[PDB]
Amino acid sequence: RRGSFVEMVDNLRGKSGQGYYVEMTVGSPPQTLNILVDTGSSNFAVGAAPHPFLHRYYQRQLSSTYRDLRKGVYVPYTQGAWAGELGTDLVSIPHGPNVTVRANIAAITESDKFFINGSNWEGILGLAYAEIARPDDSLEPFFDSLVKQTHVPNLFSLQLCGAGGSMIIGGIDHSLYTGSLWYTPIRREWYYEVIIVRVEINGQDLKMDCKEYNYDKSIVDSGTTNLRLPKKVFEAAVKSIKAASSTEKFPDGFWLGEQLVCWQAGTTPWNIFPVISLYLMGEVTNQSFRITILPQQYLRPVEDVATSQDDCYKFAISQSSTGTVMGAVIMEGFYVVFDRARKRIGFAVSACHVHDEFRTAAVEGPFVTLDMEDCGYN
Amino acid sequence: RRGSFVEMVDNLRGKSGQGYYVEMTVGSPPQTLNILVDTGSSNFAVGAAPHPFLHRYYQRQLSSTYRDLRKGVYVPYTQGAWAGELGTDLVSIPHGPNVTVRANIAAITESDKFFINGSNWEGILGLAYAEIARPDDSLEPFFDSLVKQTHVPNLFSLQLCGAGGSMIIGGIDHSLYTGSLWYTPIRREWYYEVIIVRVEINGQDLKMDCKEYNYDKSIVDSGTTNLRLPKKVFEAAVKSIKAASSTEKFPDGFWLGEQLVCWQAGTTPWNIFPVISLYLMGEVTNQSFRITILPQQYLRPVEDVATSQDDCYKFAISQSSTGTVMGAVIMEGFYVVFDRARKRIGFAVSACHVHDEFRTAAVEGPFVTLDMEDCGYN
Ligand SMILES: CCCC[C@H](N)[C@H](Cc1ccsc1)NC(=O)c1cc(NC[C@H]2C[C@@H]2C)nc(N(C)S(C)(=O)=O)c1
Ligand SMILES: CCCC[C@H](N)[C@H](Cc1ccsc1)NC(=O)c1cc(NC[C@H]2C[C@@H]2C)nc(N(C)S(C)(=O)=O)c1
Repeated sequence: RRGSFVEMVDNLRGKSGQGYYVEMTVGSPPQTLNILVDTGSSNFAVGAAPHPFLHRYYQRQLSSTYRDLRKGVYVPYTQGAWAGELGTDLVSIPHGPNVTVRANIAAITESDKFFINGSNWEGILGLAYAEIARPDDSLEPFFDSLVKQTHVPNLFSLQLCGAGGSMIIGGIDHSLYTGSLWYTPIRREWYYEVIIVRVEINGQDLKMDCKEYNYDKSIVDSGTTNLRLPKKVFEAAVKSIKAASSTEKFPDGFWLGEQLVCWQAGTTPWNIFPVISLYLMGEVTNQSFRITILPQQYLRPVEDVATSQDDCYKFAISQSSTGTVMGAVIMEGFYVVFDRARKRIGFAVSACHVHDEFRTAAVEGPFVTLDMEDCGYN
Repeated sequence: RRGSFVEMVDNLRGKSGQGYYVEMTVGSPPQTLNILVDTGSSNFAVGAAPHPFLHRYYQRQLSSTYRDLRKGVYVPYTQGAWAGELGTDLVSIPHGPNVTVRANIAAITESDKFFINGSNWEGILGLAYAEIARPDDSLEPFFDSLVKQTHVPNLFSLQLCGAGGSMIIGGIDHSLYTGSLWYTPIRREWYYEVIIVRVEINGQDLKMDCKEYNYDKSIVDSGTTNLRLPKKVFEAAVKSIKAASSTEKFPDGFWLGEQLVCWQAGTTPWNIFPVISLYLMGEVTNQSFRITILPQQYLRPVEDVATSQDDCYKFAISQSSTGTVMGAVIMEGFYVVFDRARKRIGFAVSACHVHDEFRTAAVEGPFVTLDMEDCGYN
């Protein structure tokens, strides 16, 4: 019992619906806040004024090391947006690397549908690249500052445990996964973009041109709840899923995420729902691998109706007009390694993923897939 | 409710008999250890090999940032000694300042009567000056490294709570004391040396030449349990204390610290013991102030004989042949500010000191004391 990165294990709290967060200490004297881990954006920002949904916030006048950049910043997401003021300050991650850096920080002064009631986080850590940072790519993202200012290796890994988790910074911890790690190339450094080459529902190929799977783009986003799919792919996926779970019928609104379906405590018939496999481009020509998720991943729990014996679920696969988004529900079945140094993302079966005695999430390979380059949108 | 240094409040654990300690994280990846706060020495050192009394230790091969200085180091104390190897590594204090520095660190490989069974600490943080560091004054002490490498103000304060406490680094927290802070000059920067100019037992002057009080030297040491006094002063003090507590008699060994005396749970007659006042040189010519401690300070508790209703106490004033040592039992009644920047030490009544409904520890002034300069040993 030891593990070199042991102190970083279990440093995350939260859920797929409201977000996973890590503690970060900013300023001097110390001001610790809960920050959302978001690989789908690139700005580090913290609530800096009272808000109905915030238990605490960043108080710049109390930080002797805060430096005002005299520049406003506005960041819109798929869900919500906020306005703030830019500056820099000292930042450390108590349960992360043993270093302290001066990073850019956006003080959130106003917001619309950004903070989530009961989520317990007051800020957001955009872990993606400079290309998508606001106001522009000149605002160095936090991780870039970390790598340039310290000896911390240019890599971090995430293990999101559904119904906390771990964010290993600078390395990987072997106790967080089983089996082998399979890597897919980071196609371009802006979002953590990847390429999906095949999709199966219970082993059955969806039979869509792979270009549709990445139409526009496909990204790995810890800061988005669902597995979002382009319109045409969503429709085909839902039709196949319905056909594979015909043992029981559900309203159309369920598949659209507008209706919830509940079962008596501990009675959900996981067996009636199919597994979904996403094949990703590998690191060798014409070679791919696949990650398989269970209904325990794409059917997410929602607070009991009346604190009784009722497990309510929302279909966590939804439509998108901006490409595929492999969100938290997808990541919850695996240990995901964001190997920025080698421009690749690794996947391995998570040591904490939710499963049963009949099926488990899986990462298998290799498979033979030709013309994978053509799958990408230009 | 806020307090700028609020995150540092309550960052200490421990007791006067075994020591007060703070968490410190060393190396990369993070290795957190419990470290003894010692203002009576100047070396930062941590157990680096298994030991019967250690729950954990520093593993250098696991730290990528460790740098070997290829130099041995030996440090003897009044109580115990250890041998080790010098090097440097990254060091942060989780509940201290929001910075990380590269400091000298001694890896303890062998020791004799140093570590204390059940103390829960695995290292020691020497907070005194370079002059008394080992091997010599060229080995920069931790706090000096902190001040030179960061913007942290050159000052720290201690509130030791007897039967944890707080170590505020870079400032003072007003919630830790009541009344005013009175300062005494740091005579010379090696140990935290001060000058005692008068001593009273229940308001009665001990009537000894003040040179005897600082014969050799007088220091403030958070890493020593008792109030240690030069032989002649100890003898006079004990004689006066005995006379002032004549309502009940105790064996000679008690006053020598060789015998313990116990009372039924919650029955100790604190009222029969006198208060002790130490007058310290002030910051203005011919002006002094005094700190007064209660028997609750100089009579320290010792683990119940058989986990029952018996409060056992050991007389915490003892003899010394190396000058006066104002140890933890003395500090426990006050908030002590080690103002290195202004070469002075402040004292204020602690918001946590142990007292009763009849008496309280006190810090009062000013008083008129002539020829205080002559009190110091040359
Ligand atoms: C331009 C793209 C921005 C992508 C960033 N990842 C941004 C970060 C953010 C903003 C507000 S909370 C988190 N995320 C979202 O916009 C975002 C957050 C969440 N659900 C809340 C997420 C915390 C839990 C993981 N859900 C969605 N969906 C559309 S969903 C229901 O999953 O189909 C989108
Ligand atoms: C050359 C002077 C060195 C002074 C350093 N402060 C050094 C640090 C240290 C070493 C081993 S444990 C702590 N302290 C001691 O030598 C030391 C530690 C403790 N008791 C244990 C102390 C932790 C509790 C406060 N007691 C004493 N006394 C003689 S006593 C019973 O109070 O009369 C001395």
